[PDB]
Amino acid sequence: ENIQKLIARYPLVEDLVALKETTWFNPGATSLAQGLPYVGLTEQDVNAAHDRLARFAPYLAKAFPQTMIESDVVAIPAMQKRLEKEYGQTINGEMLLKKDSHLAISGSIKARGGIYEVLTHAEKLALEAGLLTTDDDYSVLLSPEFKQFFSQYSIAVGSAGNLGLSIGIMSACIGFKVTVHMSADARAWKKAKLRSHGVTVVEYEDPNCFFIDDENSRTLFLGYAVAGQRLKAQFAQQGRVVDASHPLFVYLPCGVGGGPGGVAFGLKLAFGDNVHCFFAEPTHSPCMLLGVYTGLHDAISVQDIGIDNLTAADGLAVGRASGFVGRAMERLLDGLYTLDDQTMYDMLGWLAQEEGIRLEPSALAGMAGPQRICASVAYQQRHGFSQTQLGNATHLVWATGGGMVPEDEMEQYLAKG
Ligand code: NA
Repeated sequence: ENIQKLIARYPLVEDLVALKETTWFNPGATSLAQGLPYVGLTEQDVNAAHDRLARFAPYLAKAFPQTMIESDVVAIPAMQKRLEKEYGQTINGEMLLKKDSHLAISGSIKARGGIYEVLTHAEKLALEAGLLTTDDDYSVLLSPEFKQFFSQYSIAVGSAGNLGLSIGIMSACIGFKVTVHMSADARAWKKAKLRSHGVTVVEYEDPNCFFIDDENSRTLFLGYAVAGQRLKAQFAQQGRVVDASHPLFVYLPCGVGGGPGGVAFGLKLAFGDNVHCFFAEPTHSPCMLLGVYTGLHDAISVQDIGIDNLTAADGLAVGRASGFVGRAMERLLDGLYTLDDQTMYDMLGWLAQEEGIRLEPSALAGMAGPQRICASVAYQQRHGFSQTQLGNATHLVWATGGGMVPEDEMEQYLAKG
């Protein structure tokens, strides 16, 4: 029992070990200009990513008719009032739902990171082999010659969820030999989804092979960051203002960190210091909260302090942070908070009731954020927020999965609240 030593210098570590619903507002959070140099990336890197996906748009158009891999944004005012009732706290401003749960390919946030990793790797090779240029129409990549080119290479991932689902599906559509290693206890539908695209799912109980790696890959991060500029266009189309007078609070589910980090960077680049991002994690897997708060990042894990890392949020069940995401983005995060499985399960049902939207438990992490921001007068005083500014604010909950989850599984999720 050497975890008691850390609990001395870091008071909040007591609540995390006790599985207490914690809400930590970052005192060392700052403007874009001051946060930027730590990120390791720049706007141009995102501009490249935007124009990468612009080049693959003709390819993806034909490949998956369901397609730009982008989700709608919708106001969820009935859900707002329901949260106000159940938990008490008033929610000032409009609440919006980002439905990355309904993205093409993998019905999840990974559709941004996963696909982009695959496409960028596939592009790189094609350019290096002298079979393609950046001025070519990327529909060429569907040809039998290019399928044969890609079959020469291979991709591999260890994931029982949306990472292996996204990489798996996209890698196969390109032409790669794809292999997703998985536990046999994983749900059969995901194995079936993968194998219908020609993926080799290996079940348990090399210079040619590219491994994904969510802990370090900047490519994934930059792929997520493409969401920022797209959201700005949606907001412009809907006559929605993001300003000092109209602040934008964003609530992002967090697993290892890549997803919400990349999105938060891209949003920061898009909307400046009037965007205010937050990470949401399960009480049983608070790795990014634990890593940022202590400053130990990837050095410390949730298992070390005695937390089991077991939770209904399968996508968020990550015991150790990415590390670089913590050091890179911490300054651009206004706060981090936890919520227990029952809170996710209950909100998941109320969202279905009030809005007719069905998500997986992990997606409901951001939903708790709004009332926790509105409750804290410490946070509002710390960031110089007036009461009128709060009233004209936009609270954007970021849903990260649900669209492809079959009925049987969704019926399982709904029977808990
Ligand atoms: Na986590």
